[PDB]
Amino acid sequence: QAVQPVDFRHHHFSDMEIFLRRYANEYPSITRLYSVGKSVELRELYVMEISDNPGIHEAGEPEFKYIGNMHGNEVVGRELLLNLIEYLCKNFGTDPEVTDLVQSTRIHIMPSMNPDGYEKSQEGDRGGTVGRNNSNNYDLNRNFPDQFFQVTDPPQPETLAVMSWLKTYPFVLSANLHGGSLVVNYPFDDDEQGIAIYSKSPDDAVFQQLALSYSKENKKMYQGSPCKDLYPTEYFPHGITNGAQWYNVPGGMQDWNYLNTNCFEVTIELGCVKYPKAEELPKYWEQNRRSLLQFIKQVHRGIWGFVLDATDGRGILNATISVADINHPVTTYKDGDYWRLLVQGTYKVTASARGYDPVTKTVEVDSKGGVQVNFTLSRT
Amino acid sequence: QAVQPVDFRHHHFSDMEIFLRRYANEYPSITRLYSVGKSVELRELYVMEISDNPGIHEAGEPEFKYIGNMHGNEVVGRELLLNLIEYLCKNFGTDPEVTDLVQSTRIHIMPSMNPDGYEKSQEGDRGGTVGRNNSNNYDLNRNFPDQFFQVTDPPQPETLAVMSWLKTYPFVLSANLHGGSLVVNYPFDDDEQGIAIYSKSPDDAVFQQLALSYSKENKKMYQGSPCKDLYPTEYFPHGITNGAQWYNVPGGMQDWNYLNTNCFEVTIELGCVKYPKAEELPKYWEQNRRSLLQFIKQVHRGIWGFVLDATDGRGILNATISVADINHPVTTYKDGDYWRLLVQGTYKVTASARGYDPVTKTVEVDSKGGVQVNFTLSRT
Amino acid sequence: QAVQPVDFRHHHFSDMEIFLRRYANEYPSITRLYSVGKSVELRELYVMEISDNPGIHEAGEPEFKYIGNMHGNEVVGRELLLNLIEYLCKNFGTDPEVTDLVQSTRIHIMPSMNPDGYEKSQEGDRGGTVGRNNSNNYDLNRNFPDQFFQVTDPPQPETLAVMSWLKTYPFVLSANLHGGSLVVNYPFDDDEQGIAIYSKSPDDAVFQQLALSYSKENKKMYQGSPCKDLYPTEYFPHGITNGAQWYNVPGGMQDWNYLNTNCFEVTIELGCVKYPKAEELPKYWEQNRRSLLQFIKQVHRGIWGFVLDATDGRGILNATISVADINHPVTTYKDGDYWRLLVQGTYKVTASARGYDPVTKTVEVDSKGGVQVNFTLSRT
Ligand SMILES: *[C@@H]1O[C@H](CO)[C@@H](O[C@@H]2O[C@H](CO)[C@@H](O[C@@H]3O[C@H](CO)[C@@H](O)[C@H](O)[C@@H]3O)[C@H](O)[C@H]2NC(C)=O)[C@H](O)[C@H]1NC(C)=O
Ligand SMILES: *[C@@H]1O[C@H](CO)[C@@H](O[C@@H]2O[C@H](CO)[C@@H](O[C@@H]3O[C@H](CO)[C@@H](O)[C@H](O)[C@@H]3O)[C@H](O)[C@H]2NC(C)=O)[C@H](O)[C@H]1NC(C)=O
Ligand SMILES: *[C@@H]1O[C@H](CO)[C@@H](O[C@@H]2O[C@H](CO)[C@@H](O[C@@H]3O[C@H](CO)[C@@H](O)[C@H](O)[C@@H]3O)[C@H](O)[C@H]2NC(C)=O)[C@H](O)[C@H]1NC(C)=O
Ligand SMILES: *[C@H]1O[C@H](CO)[C@@H](O[C@@H]2O[C@H](CO)[C@@H](O[C@H]3O[C@H](CO)[C@@H](O)[C@H](O)[C@@H]3O)[C@H](O)[C@H]2NC(C)=O)[C@H](O)[C@H]1NC(C)=O
Ligand SMILES: *[C@H]1O[C@H](CO)[C@@H](O[C@@H]2O[C@H](CO)[C@@H](O[C@H]3O[C@H](CO)[C@@H](O)[C@H](O)[C@@H]3O)[C@H](O)[C@H]2NC(C)=O)[C@H](O)[C@H]1NC(C)=O
Ligand SMILES: *[C@H]1O[C@H](CO)[C@@H](O[C@@H]2O[C@H](CO)[C@@H](O[C@H]3O[C@H](CO)[C@@H](O)[C@H](O)[C@@H]3O)[C@H](O)[C@H]2NC(C)=O)[C@H](O)[C@H]1NC(C)=O
Ligand SMILES: *[C@@H]1O[C@H](CO)[C@@H](O[C@@H]2O[C@H](CO)[C@@H](O)[C@H](O)[C@H]2NC(C)=O)[C@H](O)[C@H]1NC(C)=O
Ligand SMILES: *[C@@H]1O[C@H](CO)[C@@H](O[C@@H]2O[C@H](CO)[C@@H](O)[C@H](O)[C@H]2NC(C)=O)[C@H](O)[C@H]1NC(C)=O
Ligand SMILES: *[C@@H]1O[C@H](CO)[C@@H](O[C@@H]2O[C@H](CO)[C@@H](O)[C@H](O)[C@H]2NC(C)=O)[C@H](O)[C@H]1NC(C)=O
Ligand SMILES: [Zn+2]
Ligand SMILES: [Zn+2]
Ligand SMILES: [Zn+2]
Repeated sequence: QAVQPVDFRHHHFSDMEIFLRRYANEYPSITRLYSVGKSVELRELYVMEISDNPGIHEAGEPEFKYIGNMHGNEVVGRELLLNLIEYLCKNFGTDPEVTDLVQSTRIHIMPSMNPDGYEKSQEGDRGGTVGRNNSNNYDLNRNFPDQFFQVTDPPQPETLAVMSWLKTYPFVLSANLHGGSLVVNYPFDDDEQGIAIYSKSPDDAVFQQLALSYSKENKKMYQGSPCKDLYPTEYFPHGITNGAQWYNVPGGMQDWNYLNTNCFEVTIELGCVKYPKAEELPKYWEQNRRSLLQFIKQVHRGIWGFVLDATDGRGILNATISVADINHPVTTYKDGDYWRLLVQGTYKVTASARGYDPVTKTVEVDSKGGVQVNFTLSRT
Repeated sequence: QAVQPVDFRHHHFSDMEIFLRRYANEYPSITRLYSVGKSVELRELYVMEISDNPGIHEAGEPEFKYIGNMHGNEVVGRELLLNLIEYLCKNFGTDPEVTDLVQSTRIHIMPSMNPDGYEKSQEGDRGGTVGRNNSNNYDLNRNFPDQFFQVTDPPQPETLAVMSWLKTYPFVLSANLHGGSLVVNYPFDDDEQGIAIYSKSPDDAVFQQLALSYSKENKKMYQGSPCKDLYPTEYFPHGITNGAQWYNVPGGMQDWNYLNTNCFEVTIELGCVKYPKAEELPKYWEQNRRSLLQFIKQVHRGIWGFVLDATDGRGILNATISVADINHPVTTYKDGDYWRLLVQGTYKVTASARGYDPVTKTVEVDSKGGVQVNFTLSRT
Repeated sequence: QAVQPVDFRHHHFSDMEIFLRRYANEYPSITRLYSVGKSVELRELYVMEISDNPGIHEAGEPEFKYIGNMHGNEVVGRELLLNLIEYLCKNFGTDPEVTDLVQSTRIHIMPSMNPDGYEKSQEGDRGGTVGRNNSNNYDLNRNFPDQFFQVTDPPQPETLAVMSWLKTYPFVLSANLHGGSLVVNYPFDDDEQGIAIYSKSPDDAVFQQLALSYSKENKKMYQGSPCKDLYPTEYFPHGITNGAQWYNVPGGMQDWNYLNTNCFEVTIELGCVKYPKAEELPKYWEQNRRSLLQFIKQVHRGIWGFVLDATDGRGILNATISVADINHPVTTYKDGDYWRLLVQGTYKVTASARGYDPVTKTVEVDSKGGVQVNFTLSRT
């Protein structure tokens, strides 16, 4: 019933700009196209906001983001996100699922974090590196401040642009896309020793759930074998892998998110062939569409609510939501709204807050959707 | 009574940008300035929307567009459209005619489709070609997919940008401007044989009416003699000419419009001197002002209405409006609104529609304005 | 109580763009970021509008503007204005003063009028000139049409961009920032003889008041000695100086404002060290914060009101407000609103107007705020 995309082709900057603007103009009521800075070579770092209320963060509405093409020659991501912009804009109103999604979530899509790199890439490139780095030749996914290793590559404009952006909005869930393998990689990406060993995050459980939500839907990925004849040593049970255990990555964007914002991000490898021929494109969409969809929905699971100031009766800003035995607290936005991803199980959440008295409620998250929980705090 | 323009000078990109932004800022309630892509040399392809409801297509409100400077060295167009942006913004509210126009129509003006070309042009150039082509040196008016000849020049960014744009909005009437002659040229621009012979379009009659509406108002053009001492072989009865009969043009933007959208476009040659000296500029405006005005009004003539779904009671999207013996159907927008240009005479319109049962009403279009006609269709 | 800035560092274009966009996005309800053109090297000439009604000029709401970094290597301004954008956005709502300001005034901030120049500058530069001029090497502050000397340097894009901008909005008060000295310089900047002599403007009194409002608050400036060991010949009583008397400046932007718009502009020299090391930055903010604040408030002092057409009962556009014995009339905006800066004293204002009969009321401006005065004019 829902309308599938049709524009299945590699989109160079010029056309991606065109494509993007066409949708920004054709559905002005659902979209908001903006830039977040400029690549070294001055190419806009475009993002397509898709909400039934473009431009504004409404209270209790979770903010989600997808990022693709961080590595210039890893193209599948870029195209899939365009396919998505289309699919979403086209089915909004007509299709129940899409309409529901665009209404309940504020989706932000950036098809290419490294557009300069893309332009220097070669179609057909399977495992190469030409165009991977940015214009100054640094790995944008080694360019972020790492928690263990101390990054040395100078901060690149695409990096800075994006860091700022991650601070600008209350991003809850996110996924940045790649190519070179088929698996959804989760935190941590590295370890104190800098070796390929499992490096567990406080939120290990949730992450496994998140990664699986996507991999479960991409059939060949779920199988665990990315490409038996190329990289025959790779085997990922159910298509997900802790980053560090696969191989140590210091300076990545994935862990930065987690460690410096409330956002929880996963790295998705869409296939061993980095830059496949344009003909394969539609197949990549058919294989990831349900995945991309199912993944976004996860932004709703867990717990959410507001931290209301008992005397005003209104939201407190930057209150802290702490959970049972998970050492990764979460903060609240301007309307005191908060979102905390968790797995089915019973927890003990505590709303902390400067100048207020902490409250602790026992909450019960189950298999399905998210539970709403409000914390009213008195002063001192 | 109405206020005439004053900024009579050649505007290079920098200043055209400035000029444009000044009006976008001074009259934010009537204007919306946007880009549609970037020239090869990264210059924005600006468009100025002028509606009393900038940014939105309201149902039953016809969408109109003027495009100029496709050929870099053909400057008169560029300037006239700027003069127009001014004239419109300045008289809105004060002047009855302008106010009426901006309210009833959603006008889109693009002063330069080929800004790179412009910059390489020489003032005073009368028949030359320096700056005509785009930055990669292709004739943007030979760059479109032709119905007879099969175009070979690679698609240029300015072309692609514009094609996309023609798809983005429900353009009803349009006119792209030129220099090198004095006549309004209409479809078709070429023929199966690729020779200078009359090549009739299904809408030949309407086109002649449209072309005349403009030429009738430009005195010297209406006379039929563009410039007796330069190109003395040219004689256009009443200042209009079928394109192909004047000379075969394959790949033009004019015919593309017609054949791929609902938009009906005419090519207007504003004078034999492509790049006249800035001093002549005001005279060109005085001679075309009434023309530019009268032409836009044509967007209202003929027939228009909605294709309402009988069970919902609301507009059907992409229904087809077919006319008596004219083989060039028209589609409806998102609110099921449609606009069909026709000449005074009696027709038999049929609203076709997938999943619905066709209706056929006999309509009567007369000398003056347009007739409103709604088609309510039942399902199956 | 109010929140101070934290981002204390030199911001190159890339980061300034990022910084700016972050605030445009984080506080969309209070801000509106736009460009006014592009530097020679195509860098946007950004401006941050900060009003509780971004994008619209509401009637009777005074329009204010701050401009910095006209001279590439004079950096303090650029940074302070960024600090300000922050400070304002961050305290709006929380802080009473800021909230009041953003509500009553439409503030426009341009951190860098000469971004190309900036990029070619050297941190630590104290009195040098590298990066002062624009990309084509002209002094943007000698590039404006002068009232005495006749400017020869070709008009630069940054100049043109800004001139247009000064025409686009009803700017009432303004201040462009500099480095190389510590004093607030006021009109006129030059004289018929082109020498360093006092060149008095019709509004001399008001200007002295305006300049002092700022200098009084910057302690070391108020002292009158900019930097005793560098430029030991400089002594400015109370930190303000008539421009021309300090030294003849023909072609400046400061006097242009006055002479071609209603805007009254002052030139502020923030310190002898043009490009100090990033470490000093916070100190510069601590020393100018109250100044920048107090200065903006001056936009409210004097007299203001509307020129209502007696028969319509609505505002007349471009009426003239003439004062007692001050030869510098003022015009009204679209809602017939006007703002006239004056000093405590008694005046005799006359509302002139084409097609109407002049009225003259005796008004009394005092020490504190501004007085509202409306002029209803009959026709003829
Ligand atoms: C893409 O950019 C990345 C940087 O973000 C480049 O990776 C860097 O490559 C250099 C060159 O080998 C590495 O430095 C070398 O390290 C060895 C081992 O310690 C040392 O012996 C050498 O003297 C030199 O310092 C650097 O570690 C590495 N950085 C990262 C984060 O991997 C990469 O080369 C670029 N890719 C291409 C194709 O140019
Ligand atoms: C501006 O760009 C247009 C292309 O859009 C250029 O026109 C093209 O010019 C070439 C050169 O003559 C033509 O190709 C030649 O055709 C002849 C005749 O068949 C053939 O014998 C030659 O071997 C060659 O292929 C081409 O047909 C023509 N295309 C069009 C659409 O007219 C034009 O040259 C450019 N103008 C300038 C001043 O550079
Ligand atoms: C920055 O740009 C300004 C122009 O806006 C440059 O100032 C100009 O410098 C030239 C060179 O000396 C001056 O012209 C000379 O004037 C003398 C004296 O009359 C004459 O004898 C020479 O033949 C020559 O014409 C010009 O007056 C001056 N303009 C202004 C407004 O000061 C300046 O040089 C540039 N700065 C740097 C570091 O390049
Ligand atoms: C916990 O705190 C939340 C913060 O307000 C609160 O949200 C508020 O919920 C109420 C009731 O659902 C909404 O009521 C508004 O809309 C209804 C109509 O739908 C009107 O009848 C009301 O007068 C009112 O306008 C609020 O819109 C919503 N937010 C605010 C700011 O009021 C949660 O509902 C609270 N409860 C729980 C269990 O979490
Ligand atoms: C054919 O179908 C058109 C599609 O609706 C229809 O347009 C609608 O016309 C009605 C009546 O003119 C308008 O009525 C609205 O505004 C009036 C006040 O001006 C109110 O009293 C009504 O309650 C209503 O809100 C509609 O705005 C207009 N469009 C829609 C969506 O209703 C044509 O009028 C129809 N008739 C013909 C002869 O073509
Ligand atoms: C001189 O002329 C000014 C131009 O109108 C005038 O401004 C108008 O002032 C009135 C009264 O303060 C305002 O009244 C509006 O708002 C109140 C509620 O706050 C309503 O009760 C009224 O019905 C009305 O909607 C106007 O908003 C304001 N502007 C306009 C266009 O009406 C000055 O007040 C006049 N008087 C003086 C002494 O200058
Ligand atoms: C939000 O909350 C934090 C703490 O709840 C506020 O104070 C510090 O913020 C930093 C942010 O990096 C934390 O690392 C510290 O733990 C917090 N406490 C102290 C003593 O510094 C912070 O000011 C608030 N704002 C932001 C943006 O975090
Ligand atoms: C709108 O209508 C057309 C036909 O009414 C829909 O289907 C085809 O659209 C193409 C468009 O190029 C036409 O050439 C065909 O004649 C139509 N029929 C068939 C069997 O293909 C079309 O899907 C609708 N949407 C658009 C954008 O045209
Ligand atoms: C606004 O008012 C002026 C005069 O009140 C109008 O007419 C002339 O405007 C110029 C503007 O440069 C003044 O120098 C003249 O003194 C005015 N009078 C004459 C006889 O020219 C002007 O048209 C109006 N509009 C603007 C933009 O100024
Ligand atoms: Zn990768
Ligand atoms: Zn032409
Ligand atoms: Zn200076």
